[PDB]
Amino acid sequence: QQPLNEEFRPEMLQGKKVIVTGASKGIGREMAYHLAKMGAHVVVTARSKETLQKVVSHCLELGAASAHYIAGTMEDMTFAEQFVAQAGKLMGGLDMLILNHITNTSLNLFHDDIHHVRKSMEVNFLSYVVLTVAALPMLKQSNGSIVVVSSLAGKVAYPMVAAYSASKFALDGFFSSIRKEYSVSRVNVSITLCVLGLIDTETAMKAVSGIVHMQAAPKEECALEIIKGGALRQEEVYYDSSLWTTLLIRNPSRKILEFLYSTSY
Amino acid sequence: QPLNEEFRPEMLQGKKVIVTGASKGIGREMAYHLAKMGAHVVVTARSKETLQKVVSHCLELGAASAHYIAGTMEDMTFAEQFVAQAGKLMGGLDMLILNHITNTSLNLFHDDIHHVRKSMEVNFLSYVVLTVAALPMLKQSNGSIVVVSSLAGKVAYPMVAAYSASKFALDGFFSSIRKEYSVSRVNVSITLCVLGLIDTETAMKAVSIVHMQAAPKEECALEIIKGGALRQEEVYYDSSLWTTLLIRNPSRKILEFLYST
Ligand SMILES: NC(=O)c1ccc[n+]([C@@H]2O[C@H](COP(=O)([O-])OP(=O)(O)OC[C@H]3O[C@@H](n4cnc5c(N)ncnc54)[C@H](OP(=O)(O)O)[C@@H]3O)[C@@H](O)[C@H]2O)c1
Ligand SMILES: NC(=O)c1ccc[n+]([C@@H]2O[C@H](COP(=O)([O-])OP(=O)(O)OC[C@H]3O[C@@H](n4cnc5c(N)ncnc54)[C@H](OP(=O)(O)O)[C@@H]3O)[C@@H](O)[C@H]2O)c1
Ligand SMILES: C[C@@H]1CN(CC2(C(N)=O)CC2)CCN1S(=O)(=O)c1ccc([C@](C)(O)C(F)(F)F)cc1
Ligand SMILES: C[C@@H]1CN(CC2(C(N)=O)CC2)CCN1S(=O)(=O)c1ccc([C@](C)(O)C(F)(F)F)cc1
Repeated sequence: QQPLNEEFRPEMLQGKKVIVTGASKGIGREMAYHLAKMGAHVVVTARSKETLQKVVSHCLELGAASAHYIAGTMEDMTFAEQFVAQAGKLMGGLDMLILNHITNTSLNLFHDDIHHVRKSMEVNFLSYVVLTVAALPMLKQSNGSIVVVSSLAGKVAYPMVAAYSASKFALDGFFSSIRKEYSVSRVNVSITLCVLGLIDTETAMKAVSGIVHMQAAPKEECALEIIKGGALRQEEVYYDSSLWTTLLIRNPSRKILEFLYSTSY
Repeated sequence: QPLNEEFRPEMLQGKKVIVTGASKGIGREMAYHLAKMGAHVVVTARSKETLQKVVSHCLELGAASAHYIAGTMEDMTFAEQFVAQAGKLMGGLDMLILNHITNTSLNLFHDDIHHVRKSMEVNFLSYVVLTVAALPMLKQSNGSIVVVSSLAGKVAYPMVAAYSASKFALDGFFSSIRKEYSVSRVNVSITLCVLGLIDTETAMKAVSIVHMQAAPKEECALEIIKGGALRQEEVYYDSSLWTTLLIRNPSRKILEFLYST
């Protein structure tokens, strides 16, 4: 996967057609906003019809070539599959598929909550694969891009986020594998996996409350960096408050081994 | 907290051990090694016929006891009840070896979604259900959980998308609760094993699409048991020394240490 060899410019997204999931609040909403500003066509999804509307309202006043919302729950794969189809039609195609939604989760020890483990895998991982399968044909059409939003909990181990973390790891294994598959079948669709540290979204802040005192990067800048990375067709993006974090969490060896086994066969 | 000493067979003598996916390949070799050590063993798989053969040989090898319960790990009710049944039979549980995986061959992903869901149910979810079910007994014995994984469960390759997803899931979930146990002072060890190619009949058929050296299943099984007995966090086992040394990711353990204090 060849990343683009040039600085990012806002106009790279002008007239592009972008789906953003989990776009009712937090990072997703900010991403939708940023795309508005850049004159993108946008389709946002989430369960809350009401919050979804307010988002769309603002995306239009910000200069969005066109903005729609479609409400529904990614718990339901039939919905997920139909959503992409409806969004495809609402826009006349697709250039970027931003997968951002996660199931409601908070900080607990794993007290055998098997149900929350399964829901996490359905919502946080399985629906992404479904959404992807649905979007590929269109993405092949426009030589487009997939952006998978993930976390530090999706690269290293933390306590209190076992199911969540299981799901984010799943995304890495799966999407990094298909990235190789696309390379060798030469499909020109790029996959960008985003690894995020603490972000000051409402949900996160309430969840870590008093349980851990640590700096949180701004959601606005965070959302912009997810887009840029997706736009320059980078394989991975890293965003945290600390540079210590964002430089250290990258795994240099794994990338070397992978390449070393590609030349071998 | 592992054990600074070397491993000896007698660390297993009379230990009550479950082994899943033990009707063939590495799973079968583990039951075999355990039996040689005088452990109490309960094995499982779908096929009762072959399970019957494993059990018979375990008794031949010196197994303290050797029984089988057949079912499908696609069924989480079975998984749950399997653990309870096995523990009641043996009188408790020392070591849960989780080894089974849904049937897998080498394919490009092809909207193949049913295979992704099943791989996650069988390769991953069922491990969480068996762990939940075994945990009370393991606490009683200060026992250990051994999770079998793969290179593809640590790095990325083509042809094993669903498979990797599930193995990556295993590392994320289990490493996370290992830290949870660490801070709740629950002394049950968790051992993740990272295996490269092993000459298991089933693996040799899925590839042989690619030629590469394969480590012996019999040895692989022992290394997996060793690491569990010793309560090591991770076990690495490939034929090539370059892999078993390069697949390691030291920065990650450094980071996890620095973000815990
Ligand atoms: N914030 C952080 O500190 C942080 C850190 C690391 C990684 N990340 C990653 O960044 C992404 C967004 O995080 P965030 O903090 O911005 O999240 P958030 O504020 O809690 O927003 C989550 C979004 O997902 C939607 N959603 C929840 N359940 C859904 C369901 N069942 N079906 C469809 N949509 C659903 C929500 O809308 P509805 O309620 O209307 O459904 C909401 O728009 C996540 O992937 C997360 O892993 C965030
Ligand atoms: N061999 C390798 O090169 C290699 C490499 C890396 C990692 N590994 C890992 O090592 C472990 C064992 O590998 P292996 O090659 O020895 O496996 P294997 O020979 O193919 O045997 C797999 C076992 O799982 C059972 N099984 C299949 N479907 C099941 C289901 N739905 N429910 C319960 N049991 C089921 C099989 O018996 P039934 O069909 O009768 O149920 C069999 O006993 C796996 O976790 C694998 O990921 C192996
Ligand atoms: C540093 C942060 C926060 N950690 C909190 C932590 C620690 N550090 O020890 C575990 C006490 C969890 C790891 N990362 S994270 O991947 O970015 C991350 C941030 C937020 C969230 C969620 C979903 O909002 C939350 F779980 F909180 F509900 C999940 C992951
Ligand atoms: C070196 C091997 C085989 N690789 C084959 C590979 C390469 N090397 O490029 C990808 C073409 C995949 C990665 N590892 S592995 O993790 O140990 C591993 C071995 C066997 C299996 C299975 C389940 O039997 C199989 F997928 F084959 F059905 C899965 C993983």
